[PDB]
Amino acid sequence: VNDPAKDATPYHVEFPLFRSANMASADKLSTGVGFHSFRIPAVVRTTTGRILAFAEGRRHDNRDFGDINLVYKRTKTTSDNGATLSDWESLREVVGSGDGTWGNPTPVVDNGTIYLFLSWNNGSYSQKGGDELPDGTITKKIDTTWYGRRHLYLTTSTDDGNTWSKPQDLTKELTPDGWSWDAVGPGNGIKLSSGELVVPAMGRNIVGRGTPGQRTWSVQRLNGAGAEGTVCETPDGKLYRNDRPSKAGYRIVARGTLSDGFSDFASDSGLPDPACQGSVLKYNTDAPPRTIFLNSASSDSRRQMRVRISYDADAAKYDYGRKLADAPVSGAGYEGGYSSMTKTADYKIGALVESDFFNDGTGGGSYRSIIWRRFNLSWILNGPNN
Ligand SMILES: O=C(O)[C@@]1(O)C[C@H](O)[C@@H](O)[C@H]([C@H](O)[C@H](O)CO)O1
Repeated sequence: VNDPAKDATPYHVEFPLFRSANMASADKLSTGVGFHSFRIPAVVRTTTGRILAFAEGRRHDNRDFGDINLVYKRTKTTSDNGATLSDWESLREVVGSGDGTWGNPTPVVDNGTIYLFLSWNNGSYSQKGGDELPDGTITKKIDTTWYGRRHLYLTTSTDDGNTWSKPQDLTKELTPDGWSWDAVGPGNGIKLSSGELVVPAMGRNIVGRGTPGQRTWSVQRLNGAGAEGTVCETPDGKLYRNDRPSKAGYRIVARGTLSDGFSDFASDSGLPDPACQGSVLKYNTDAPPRTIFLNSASSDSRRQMRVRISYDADAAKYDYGRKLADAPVSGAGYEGGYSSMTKTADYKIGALVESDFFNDGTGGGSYRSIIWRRFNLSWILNGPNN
């Protein structure tokens, strides 16, 4: 495929944006509250061009449960595109009430309004149960009760991310009755060419019909979908789910529409995955249309981050793409894990990528940071193995 973007000089910048407690400029809230680790990134460019970057602020250690607040940064202006560290505001909080887990940021932009879907659980519960919290208490396993299940929340901003509504619990509307575990995203939702909002979630899409300023939400159930899904519209106008598999190996993919539903999910042997979240992005709709995909391109490691382009109408096949390790960051740990992508207003891919200092190996004390990257399509296309 002829691609004019290759003619641009390759461009890339990369730096830590969410700095764990061990780092020189560790990110803290204005209250003084700091965080051991930041995980689970989500990023969107708003219709103003401002960029909003979200994460889980994991207060005491790197684990998925306990006291976790939903934190964020915005770019200082609507036209800086997050190009340098000095272009980013200080850390802020969307929600951090109680001692429970607020997480799984999954934003979608609708004119303007930013809708941020979130998962929540009580601070005494964890996915497996039996985990020891910092105060000594042993968690109960997430269950099907109102009190012990994973909830689904929506918080909305109508001032370019400056302020956020009190999160609304939409579990009874948008999560099947009798579920225990749940997840939304994490990463992002999308707005279709036809106007609907589609937010990927465990076993389902959350679908916003209506119009901007008057959205109505419902569930499209997807048998065989992952817990952590991604969605985009492909050049043929259909929907594409590319989800984390339940076991390490390969991404699982399904295609469909809002009106007629989805195919079954199948392993995509072109996209190895170690059972980790990934991210997908519709980059552009005219010649040549491109879908971007980002994950760890390995069946056993999260440290093989690879960004790729598909030109196919159904995103069937991707190029080799480029290893993010070709432009490594120093002093922010070993990069790899969950990721999120947006298209900036200056026509770059903006990506957030997890990084792990590994100071406590695989244990809970290992500090986690999140790296911000900008690169043009040329950078991907001019990679050594592409
Ligand atoms: O680093 C991970 O893999 C993680 O643990 C991080 C997330 O906070 C957690 O919600 C998610 C979940 O455990 C799996 O999707 C299995 O349902 O995975």
